[PDB]
Amino acid sequence: REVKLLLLGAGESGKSTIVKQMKIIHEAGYSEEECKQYKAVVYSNTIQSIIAIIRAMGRLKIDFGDAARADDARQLFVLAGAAEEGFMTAELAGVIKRLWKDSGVQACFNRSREYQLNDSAAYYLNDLDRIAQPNYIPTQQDVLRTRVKTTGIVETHFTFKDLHFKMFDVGGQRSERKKWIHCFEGVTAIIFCVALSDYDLVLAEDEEMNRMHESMKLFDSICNNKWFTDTSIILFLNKKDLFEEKIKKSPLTICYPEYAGSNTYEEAAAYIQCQFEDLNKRKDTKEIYTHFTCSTDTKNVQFVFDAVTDVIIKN
Ligand SMILES: Nc1nc2c(ncn2[C@@H]2O[C@H](COP(=O)(O)OP(=O)(O)OP(O)(O)=S)[C@@H](O)[C@H]2O)c(=O)[nH]1
Ligand SMILES: [Mg+2]
Repeated sequence: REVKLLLLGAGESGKSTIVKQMKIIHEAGYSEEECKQYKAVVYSNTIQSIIAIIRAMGRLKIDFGDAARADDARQLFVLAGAAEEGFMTAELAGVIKRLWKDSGVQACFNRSREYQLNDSAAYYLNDLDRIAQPNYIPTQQDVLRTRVKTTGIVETHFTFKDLHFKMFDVGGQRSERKKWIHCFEGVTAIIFCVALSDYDLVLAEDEEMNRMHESMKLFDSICNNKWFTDTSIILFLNKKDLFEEKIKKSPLTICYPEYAGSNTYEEAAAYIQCQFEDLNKRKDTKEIYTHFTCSTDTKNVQFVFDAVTDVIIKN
């Protein structure tokens, strides 16, 4: 049969990454020609990230560790143009490498909640040696890690357990929220994504607004929307990996001042689950099927999607 899945959630919550996983898990994964297409995206994400860290150092008044980096930073901008076209010269690679290793660069990297930085920055920057290689071809994980804002409506098709899925993805930034209603017809289930690690961040499109509060407002409106009464609500509390590392050092009280639990994964995670599940105004009549995920982890997504499928089949 025909199963219509709609991916919803604020910006950078992991929706497009789940879409990519369906291809890796239910199809062949990305072909060589397809991976080479993402080469420019990986290079562009890497360059953007190091530049965002360097922009930040000036704004925050953080000095380089070794004075010599000033020359590397200057050379960065000179050579950056190539990376956008899909080229990574040894010279530019070396420049980014030394900058990334610098103590002040790292100090600023560790204050990223104070500015805007891609989640994949470290992933690409720590793997710079591999991605800068001659004839580099993006791996499945590199593809999964890429970031490109979704404007418009993306539709994907795949067969799974005898069902023909038609998955829809739309942009979550505020400018894109208006396009959501175009997707509202015949939805079998909604997979609402939430970036767990967004609790200490603020909106790219607004400094005054905490990203998790924004996500709760969206969920509240989607979960309780009459149009969606007979649609299954599946909640993916995503980026559980980043959340696991982040909860150790950044207080959850930044997001929920009344949080009284410890700075540990299990306690904090269940607290957030309840915060969202409690927005359901009809607990007795409507169920929310919550799952903790790491969208970039194929094994995790596979087992979770498999469980999600059976729930769609049964209920
Ligand atoms: N480490 C980590 N990063 C993740 C996870 N799921 C998604 N990402 C990353 O976060 C970035 C944003 O995810 P993406 O899938 O683009 O979000 P989106 O909801 O589609 O964002 P938009 O199109 O509305 S602006 C990407 O670099 C992607 O790799 C996860 O669980 N762990
Ligand atoms: Mg997207």
